[PDB]
Amino acid sequence: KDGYLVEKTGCKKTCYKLGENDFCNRECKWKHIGGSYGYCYGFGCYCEGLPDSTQTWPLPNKTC
Repeated sequence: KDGYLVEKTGCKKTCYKLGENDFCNRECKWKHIGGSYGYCYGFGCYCEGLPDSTQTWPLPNKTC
């Protein structure tokens, strides 16, 4: 259960803070709450612990 965060257009969310990136925690802790771990990895928001039911990048076959 590990994916990235999407956006209105579906574009991921690059960040300038690797590791425990609160900015990613507050952004990941938005829709749904099943998520348990939200940190950045590779200059990108990454959430871990949320089932596919939640929203996560890459979005469906339709890119951003």
